[PDB]
Formats: sequence, C-alpha cells, structure tokens
Amino acid sequence: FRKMAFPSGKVEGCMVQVTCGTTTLNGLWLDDVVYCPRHVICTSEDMLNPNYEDLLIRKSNHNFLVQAGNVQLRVIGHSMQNCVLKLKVDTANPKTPKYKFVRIQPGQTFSVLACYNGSPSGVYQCAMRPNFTIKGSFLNGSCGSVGFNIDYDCVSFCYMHHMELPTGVHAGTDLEGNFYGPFVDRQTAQAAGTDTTITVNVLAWLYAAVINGDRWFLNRFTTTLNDFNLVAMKYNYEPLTQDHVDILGPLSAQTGIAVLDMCASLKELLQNGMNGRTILGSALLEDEFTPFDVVRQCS
Amino acid sequence: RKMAFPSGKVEGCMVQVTCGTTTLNGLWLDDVVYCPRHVICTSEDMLNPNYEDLLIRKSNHNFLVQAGNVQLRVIGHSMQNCVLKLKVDTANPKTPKYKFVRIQPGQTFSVLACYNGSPSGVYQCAMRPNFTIKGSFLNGSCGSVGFNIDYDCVSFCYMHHMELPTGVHAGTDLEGNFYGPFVDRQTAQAAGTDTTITVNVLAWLYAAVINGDRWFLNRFTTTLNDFNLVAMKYNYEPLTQDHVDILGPLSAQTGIAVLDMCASLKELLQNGMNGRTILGSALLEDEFTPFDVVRQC
Ligand SMILES: *[C@](O)(C(=O)NCc1ccccc1)[C@H](C[C@@H]1CCNC1=O)NC(=O)[C@H](CC(C)C)NC(=O)OCc1ccccc1
Ligand SMILES: *[C@](O)(C(=O)NCc1ccccc1)[C@H](C[C@@H]1CCNC1=O)NC(=O)[C@H](CC(C)C)NC(=O)OCc1ccccc1
Repeated sequence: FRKMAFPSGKVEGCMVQVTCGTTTLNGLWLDDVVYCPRHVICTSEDMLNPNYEDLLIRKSNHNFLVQAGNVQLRVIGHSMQNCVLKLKVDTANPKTPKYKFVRIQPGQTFSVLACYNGSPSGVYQCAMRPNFTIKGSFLNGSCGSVGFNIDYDCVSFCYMHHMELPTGVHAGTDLEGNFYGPFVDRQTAQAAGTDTTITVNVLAWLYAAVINGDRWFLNRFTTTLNDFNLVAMKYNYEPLTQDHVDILGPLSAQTGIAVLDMCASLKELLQNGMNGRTILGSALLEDEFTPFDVVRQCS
Repeated sequence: RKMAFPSGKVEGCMVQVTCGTTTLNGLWLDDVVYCPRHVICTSEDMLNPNYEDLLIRKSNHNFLVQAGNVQLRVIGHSMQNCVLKLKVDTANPKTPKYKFVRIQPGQTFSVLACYNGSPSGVYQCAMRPNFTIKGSFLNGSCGSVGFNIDYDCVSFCYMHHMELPTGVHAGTDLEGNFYGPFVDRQTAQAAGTDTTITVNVLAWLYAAVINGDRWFLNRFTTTLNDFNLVAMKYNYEPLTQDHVDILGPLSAQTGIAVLDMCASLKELLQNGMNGRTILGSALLEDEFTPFDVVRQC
C-alpha cells in the first residue's frame, strides 16, 4: 500500500503569495477572498509575543501585496478570523473549485501541497497525530500551505500551515483559523503532548490485511469497547470513539469481521506481540492509513 | 516524507479512450492522444495479439475519446511500438511545456493514477533495477503516466500497461518501448531478480542524519571496492564514482564522507536493524534519489 496523495491541480489553481513588508508566505484564493496566516503582519520583533489586534489596526489594504505568480491582486478589505487573515480582493478566482472548510479529527489523513512563494513544490499525504501535530516536510517559506481531501468534485480544506515545533513536527490551523491542539502563533517554546498510536487506522490496516488474504491474527473471541479502550491505553494506543467504530463499518461489512472482534484480535497482538510473524509484509503495525485510504487503494 | 510533484499540469491532459468494451486512459497533448495500444484488444485477442493486424481493421470512428463531457473526434491514428497515437480535431489548450524522456533504473518519478480519464491519486515511484515499478494500480489504470517537472516543463517518462503476478507493475516510455523484458500480451510474466538501489539508500541514510538521527553511524570506513563486494553479495547495486560524486552535497552538508556512510550501510547489511527504525521505517528505503533528498532538505 502506497501513501497516495490526492491530485493537487484544483488546489494549485488557488495558491497565491501574500507579502507584508519583507515577510512573504502563501495564501489560498477562493472566490474573492485570500486566506493566510495572520503572522504575515508580524516583524521578527512582533513574533515573540505579538499583539495581533494592535498590529492589524496599523495596517491598511494598501500594505498587503497579493500576487498570483507575478500578477498583483488588489486587496479591497481585510479582517482577522482567529489565527487567519482574510483579504478581500477585487477579482474572483476563475479556478475556484467546489469547496468546503472542514475541521478534521486526529487520525484523519490529508494531502498537503507544499508551496514556497506561492509556487507549488510537491504534494504528500499526512496524518494528523493524536497530539495534533503532523510529520511533514515544511521549510522556511511554507507557511500558508494547505492540507485537503477531495470528495467527488469538492475540495475540503482542512489545514493551513503555521509553525514547526522544537521536535521537528508541524502545527497549524483549520481554514477558520483555529489551531489544531494547544498551540498558539507566537515564537515561543511550546511542547506537543506525548504522541500515541492511531488505533482506528491500525484496525483499518488489519482489515486491509484480511482483504488481501493475510489473516493469521484473527482469533475466536470478542471484547467490549470499554474493555478494549482500557487495555489499548496501557500500550499507548488511542481509545476508540463511536465515530471510529462507525467509519470501520464498510471494512467490517466487506470482510464479515465485526469491529469488536477485530479489536479482540488487536488486543491479542498488543498483549502477545507478533511472535516473529508479519502482517502485509511488515512486523510493524501501520497507523497512517485510514479506513477510507484502505478502501481507495483496494477498490 | 515521500513527495510527489504537483500533478495539475498532467491532470489537464488526461482523457478517456474507448474501443469496443475496453476503456482506459489517454494523454492529450496538443492535437494527439497517446494511449496503450491494447485498448484495441478483446478477450480473445489478448493472449497473442497481432497488433498491426488488429489495428489495420480499425477505423477512426472505432475510437471514442472523451475529455470530460466532450467527445473529441478522431481524425487519424498510428501506432508507435506499444503506444497508439490518436489525432483529434482540437488542440488541448491546457497542454504544458513538455518532453518525452526514457528514465534510467534508480531514477524516481511521480505517477498520476487515473481511472476513466479522471485523476484519482498521485504518488512517487522509482524505476527498479529490474525495470518494474512498485505502483498502486487497479483495473482501469492503464494509460496513467509518470513524470517529473523541471521549471515549467513536464518530462513524461512512463505509461502504465501491466501488473505482474507478484503485484509489481510494468509499462513503457512515451515512445511505446517497455521498460524491461515485458510484452503487452495477457500472460503471467516474471521479472529479473530485483536489487536494491544503493545510491538511494545512502541518500536516505543522509536524510535521516539531517533530521537528527544517527544511531546507525560508526567510526569505521571502507574502500569503494570493498563496499561494492559486500553490496553485491546482498543484491545491492554497485556504487559508482559518479554516485559518490552525486552524493557530495549531502556529504558536505553533514560532514560525513561518502565512504564513511558506506561503512555504516555495510554494518546494517551484515547485522540488520536489530529492531530499530530509521525515519520510521523497519527497512532500508531505496526510492529517494540524492536529488530528491537535497531538494527536500
Ligand atoms: C512560516 O512562518 C513561514 O514559512 N514563513 C515564511 C518565511 C520566509 C523566509 C524565512 C522564514 C519564514 C514558518 C514555517 C516554519 C519555518 C521552518 N519550518 C516551519 O514549518 N513559521 C514560523 O516561523 C513560526 C511563526 C510564528 C509566528 C508561529 N515560528 C516557528 O515555527 O517557531 C519555531 C521555528 C523552528 C524552526 C525555524 C523557524 C521557526
Ligand atoms: C490495463 O490494461 C487496464 O487498466 N485496462 C483497462 C481495464 C482493465 C480491466 C477491467 C476494466 C478496464 C491493465 C492494468 C492492470 C489491471 C490490474 N492492475 C493493473 O495494473 N493491464 C492489463 O490487464 C494487462 C494487459 C496486457 C494486454 C498488457 N494484463 C496484465 O496485467 O496481465 C497480468 C497477468 C497476470 C497473470 C496472468 C496473465 C496476465
């Protein structure tokens, strides 16, 4: 199974650059609005503890340089929504796809179009860790790059990039400017909670193994959801939610293996280990393929 | 992380091509649509297709090309090796600057997997030394293409034709010549013995150092030939002096001589990873080139 990203073209058609002074990052141009991280308005001195409301009062439309390539887009209004700046522009993006703004849950995956100076460099598939960081390739200049899923013709934007944490992982907001996790857009030392394994995705991976004929680990038993969750937490696995059980529904129906029976098989793997065997050609359980990802690549 | 090129410039070229009950993808550049020639086969034909004979029996109107909701009229067709070229009466305004290249084993490229002319996903692949690729391709993916992007220029290097029994994939360049000893007939084909792309494993090890990981480093060194003796024993490709040269930038960046990293890789091959992981992986990764690593660090 490959880490497979969504085709990026519908998002490429929405990327622009936004500059204040000498600070340039990326923005997202949808209809007549450009969305970008509010710290574009910061100098280095503001970034230690910015007063964003005061910084913004000192700004006017004519202080923002928005470019699609080398072509300037005139700003006609500005406002701040949580940690994102919204710049109204005088031109509706003709490449605007059908879109939605969604706030994803930890464990969900998405594609990131890594951009520098409004120019796309690469696309890759990311998972939101339970501690609300992502393990990505973001360099200086990548802020404002977005993460997304594509359903039918509709791009669901879920992530906008803002920062790198001391440990090398990345943090950001949804497109309404609300950070994922306990982070703030200040150049201060901040720590992500200890990470955990994404149980629902491991289960999806076991279902994938079954679909492909690799099923030695299926046992004759079952468990309750509460009993599984209490055990799982002792192994630094996330507890399952009702939504997790529901999104495993299609794979459970495809295989005829009840979700809680698979939970009991996983519990045995956690308590006894692999005993030298492999699953899908690996002794490690994979936790960055969602149940949807599994469906995508198998069917 | 494994990064693919942005696929928009290729998405605007994908179309659907149908002949009989066979539908797959084509690549529409200017006024020509390129697709695998086996679109003209039937159940019967597939086992031993005499393509020139099957093709001479086709008319332009036996080919249905669809770009979204619009049918493109075929006004001419020709065959170049395993690729069919359909001339259509309208030019693709979304045609990027492009070239056709034939890549070398060990080089990487992005694949835009498409079904019924519609882009479905994008991922990064390497041309294996045995000229397969480890892709993710289902029924309907034939005609999907692989590419690299340099400046605004798309270099197409791969069109998809086949899944081998082992689950790996085979296909052609855009001149229609297969990579490898494979044939576009409906038969179970085995590849040559695969080997590991050593220059890429070394680039990946350097990448792991850059990201603050070095449990596998050691104080030893090795000559080039002595490393290559061990590499070949473990079905790793030999490392050439041009490979060593190509690795210079990563060596400079990290202060680790190429042959010192070869000594670390030697140790890993002989001992294994002893349960440990490098950049999250239980296995040595060989599908990042030195260029891929440098660009991303
Ligand atoms: C992001 O602001 C960005 O990419 N800005 C454009 C730019 C152009 C030229 C030089 C620098 C930046 C940036 C993205 C970071 C940088 C390295 N990897 C990333 O993901 N984000 C930031 O710099 C944060 C801004 C504050 C206001 C939140 N600060 C931050 O990430 O703090 C830690 C850090 C770690 C390494 C390097 C820089 C900063
Ligand atoms: C490719 O022809 C394709 O996608 N065709 C359109 C299509 C196919 C089937 C149903 C609907 C529409 C196809 C791609 C394969 C299929 C599964 N995964 C892939 O990557 N390619 C082929 O089917 C090959 C055609 C030949 C004529 C080149 N056949 C093939 O891969 O055979 C392998 C094989 C294995 C064992 C025994 C015999 C053959």
